[PDB]
Amino acid sequence: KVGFFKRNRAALEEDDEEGE
Repeated sequence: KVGFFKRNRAALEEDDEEGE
């Protein structure tokens, strides 16, 4: 559960898809 939260910080939440 709540894995996405970690999969994000995996690269420093580099997935700033929404942070764009």
